[PDB]
Amino acid sequence: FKCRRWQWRMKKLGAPSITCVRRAF
Repeated sequence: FKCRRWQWRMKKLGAPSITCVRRAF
C-alpha cells in the first residue's frame, strides 16, 4: 500500500492524526 498525502486529521489535545488520504498502489 502506498498513500500519497497523509493529512493530519483531528485527535486528542494538541495531537493530530495523519491518516492515508490516497490508495495509490
